[PDB]
Amino acid sequence: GPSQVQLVESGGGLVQPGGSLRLSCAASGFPVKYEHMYWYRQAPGKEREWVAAINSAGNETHYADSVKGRFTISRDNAKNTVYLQMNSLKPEDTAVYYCNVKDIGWWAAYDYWGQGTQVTVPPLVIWINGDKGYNGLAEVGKKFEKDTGIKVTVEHPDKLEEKFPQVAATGDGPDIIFWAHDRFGGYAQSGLLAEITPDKAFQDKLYPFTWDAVRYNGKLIAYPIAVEALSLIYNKDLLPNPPKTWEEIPALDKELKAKGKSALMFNLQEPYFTWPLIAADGGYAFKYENGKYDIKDVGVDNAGAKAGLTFLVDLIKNKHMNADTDYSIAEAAFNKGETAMTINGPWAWSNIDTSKVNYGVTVLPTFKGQPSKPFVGVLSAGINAASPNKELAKEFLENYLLTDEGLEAVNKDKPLGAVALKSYEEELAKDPRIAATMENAQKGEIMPNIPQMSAFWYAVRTAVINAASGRQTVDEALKDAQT
Amino acid sequence: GPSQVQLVESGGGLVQPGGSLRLSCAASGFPVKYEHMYWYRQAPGKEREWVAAINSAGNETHYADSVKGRFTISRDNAKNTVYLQMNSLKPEDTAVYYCNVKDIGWWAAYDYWGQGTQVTVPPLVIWINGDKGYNGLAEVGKKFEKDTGIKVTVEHPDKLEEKFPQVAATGDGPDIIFWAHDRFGGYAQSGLLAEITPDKAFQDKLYPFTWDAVRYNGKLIAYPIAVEALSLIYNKDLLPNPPKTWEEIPALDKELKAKGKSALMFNLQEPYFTWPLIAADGGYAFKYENGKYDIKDVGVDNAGAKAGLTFLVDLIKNKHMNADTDYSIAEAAFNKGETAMTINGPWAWSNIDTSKVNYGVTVLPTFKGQPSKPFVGVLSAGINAASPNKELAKEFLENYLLTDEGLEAVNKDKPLGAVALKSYEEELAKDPRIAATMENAQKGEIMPNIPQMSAFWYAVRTAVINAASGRQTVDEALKDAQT
Ligand SMILES: OC[C@H]1O[C@H](O[C@H]2[C@H](O)[C@@H](O)[C@@H](O)O[C@@H]2CO)[C@H](O)[C@@H](O)[C@@H]1O
Ligand SMILES: OC[C@H]1O[C@H](O[C@H]2[C@H](O)[C@@H](O)[C@@H](O)O[C@@H]2CO)[C@H](O)[C@@H](O)[C@@H]1O
Ligand SMILES: [Mg+2]
Ligand SMILES: [Mg+2]
Repeated sequence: GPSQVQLVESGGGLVQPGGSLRLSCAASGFPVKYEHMYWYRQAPGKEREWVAAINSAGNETHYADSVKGRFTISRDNAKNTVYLQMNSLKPEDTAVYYCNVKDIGWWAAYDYWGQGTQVTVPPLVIWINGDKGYNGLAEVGKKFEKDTGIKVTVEHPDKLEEKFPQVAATGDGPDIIFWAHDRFGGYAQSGLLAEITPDKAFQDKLYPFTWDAVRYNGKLIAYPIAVEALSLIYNKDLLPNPPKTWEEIPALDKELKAKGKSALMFNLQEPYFTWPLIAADGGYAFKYENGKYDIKDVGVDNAGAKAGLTFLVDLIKNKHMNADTDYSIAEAAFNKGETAMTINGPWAWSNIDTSKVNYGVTVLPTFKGQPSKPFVGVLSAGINAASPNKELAKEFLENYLLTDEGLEAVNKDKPLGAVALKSYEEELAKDPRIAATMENAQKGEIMPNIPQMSAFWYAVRTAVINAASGRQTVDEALKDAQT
Repeated sequence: GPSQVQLVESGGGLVQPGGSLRLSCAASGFPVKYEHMYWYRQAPGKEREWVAAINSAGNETHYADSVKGRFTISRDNAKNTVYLQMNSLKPEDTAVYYCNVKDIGWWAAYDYWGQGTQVTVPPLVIWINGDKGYNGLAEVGKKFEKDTGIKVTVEHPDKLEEKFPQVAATGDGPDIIFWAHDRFGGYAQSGLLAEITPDKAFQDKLYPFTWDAVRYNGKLIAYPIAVEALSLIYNKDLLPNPPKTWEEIPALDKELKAKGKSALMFNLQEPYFTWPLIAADGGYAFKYENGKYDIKDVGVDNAGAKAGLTFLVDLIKNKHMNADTDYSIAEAAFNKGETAMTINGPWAWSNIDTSKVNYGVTVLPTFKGQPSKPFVGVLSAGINAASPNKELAKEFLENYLLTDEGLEAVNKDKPLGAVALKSYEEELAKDPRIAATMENAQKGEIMPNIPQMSAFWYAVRTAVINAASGRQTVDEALKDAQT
């Protein structure tokens, strides 16, 4: 008869780090009984590598060093099948796995290969916002991989705070998600977060109020990382002495535009940046009392909020600001020295350093004699409830990220603010920019983490963007936002 | 002694649709020998559901209807362990799986549960650009799920054509990636794409040149979906008769700005939109001859390219266009009736329909008497080489998407252009907007798919954005792009 030598691998698939998979290879068309059988693998961009071998009976068995102690080759001669039991799998093991036999066929001179079966071991996946130190965090991930053999990927999706609930809710998503604490209550209500289990010794390493920020329904639902608040950033050359009041800003802008510059530019598309002026004279989100936020008591349509917004809109009407300015426009204008001031958090300092602008960081201006009240975020890391990697995620967050070395590597990328880890926060307290962050933070308020926060931010955003644009008056906009 | 009843699940993890996983439950602290043992599961946002049960010896066995025929419960009384062999798994099976025993403990009156082990079966994942019909494609996915039981998710990441090579190269990524054919050559060079295996009967269903667009190194590396080319879109009310030449556009814009409008706005941030004017008088990417693209022969610094770019820059200098206009600015301006014309492809028609603008779609204007030459894209779908779901992806693309019903559902979301499927393209040929798409397409050129395309687009983008901005002259910009 003809040569119908055939090898058919099966059993490949998807598996998490630390998991197990059993491959099989069905052999036909030749006296398999008498042949040594081999497993190989090939990944894209790597050369093919031998993995294991087994003799005819099954009693002699050999392994590559890269899989020794983790894989076991076996065979069943009743079925002419050879098996590769793979344990303690790692991202590095991703590959097409092939079966192979040697020196058979006509004249005993030919080797045969199966078509291959795919094995895919995804990395530990982290999502963090694009304005944070994701390259420094990937360096933390490289150390984790060095120690554990498990690859870590950091991604920064656009709109990640809305994408996580939709894909975690399709049973998928990253293993670890970073965001300010305000969104996490909604994720926990939906059951998309694992409860985290730091012991008491580990809890003592971080400031208690940050733990409070990531407490929901009496449960710790994420690891607090760092405390963020907006600050007034200014060009010490353009403006040696920055103004103390929002009321000074128009005349400063006139003096500056006479010289081809402007006073102030910051992001007007996200209400996080316009909130400190809205809250300053009385605006608030949800009134907190008797240990609960009262969700029927929303302070977005009172006279203080309207006074702050009307002031902002007036700045726009007088062409001191432009309704279309967003994060990138304001950053580019400040770091090129075109505007004397901007409003931002610690993550922005990095880029200013590269800009060579001699800048200072200081207290937000007052409005009607009241401090601006920025909403204070606690950058936090939750473990996806659907993650098949929760123990690895815990090890990463506790023993790699939340260390002096881990936070330093992130902070050297984009500054974190007042880090929750006491030991490193003492080291960083000496920074005048962090001192001004903490001053603005204490004049503000911690964001709530209740599930209504999302809707709240959606309303204020609308109301700001409409009022700045003219589509609605300030009273109309805030009334629509109260609903 | 005390009650130390304990149930410990293990064995959960990540597994692809169609795959298998074996759970185990170690029982201690009670005479397991004599107890019925049960498996349950709970997903977030769903109530807990019973799954299976087994009697004391192991000979009597029962299953929920939702898992009947796919799961097998077993037990080993030497180890006081009960097992759940799960086969033909599906996204719907994602859950925390629990072991349970009933009516034991003191007074035989208590039930005990293990802590649970997570099982995660990800959907089939599709990536497609945000300007395409991803909601219509998700409807195709809903039909697929109805028929197969396998959930489909469509995501539209920002910058997906750059993200796919980085994460497919970390051994991860979506199962199916949509993009114009020009990027796929680079993906295939890197070995990130599966070879696809449509039979001849299926190949005959699509126009041969689209197959040619997704051929690399003699291999079919993706499924062609639809043929895209830019067209001139105009407001029939503002401009009953649109201009035939780029040279007419300044005087039209003066007539229009006297009335508070403008002639033309389109995306100036992506060279795809400025290319047809640059190529028109002679600009080209790579010269093709003797069956190969000559990568040492780049036509980006010749006099035709410079004449097209200088014309564009002149439009900007005379304040007929603004260097900062991108996709969203131009779309909003056209669909609000603020500008008489824009330049775009079939995906944009949907939004104009909602805008109630009475628009027409027609031939791009001529430059120095030559047709504008748009680069013609073939929207294509590749299968990730690392996907553990390649057979499902094939079934989806061939038997769901590439049908009259599948393309119709996508096309009703955002029009596809001239679809590669002959049967549906005959139905759609009657459309005057598709006729003008095909006219502009035949006056243009098919994009190459060689791996250098990426670098090519990176250079032209730079050169356009610099020249429009003033940072560089046109000659300087094109010279930098030739390198
Ligand atoms: O603008 C509403 C928005 O504000 C906050 O987001 C901040 C974030 O906390 C900072 O870390 C920084 O990344 O900028 C964001 C604003 O662009 C809330 O945390 C977020 O939930 C809310 O949507
Ligand atoms: O701008 C360079 C860019 O152009 C093409 O991308 C098009 C795409 O083909 C269309 O389908 C539509 O989505 O718009 C894109 C331009 O924004 C190339 O296909 C792409 O490789 C290239 O980077
Ligand atoms: Mg996923
Ligand atoms: Mg993934």
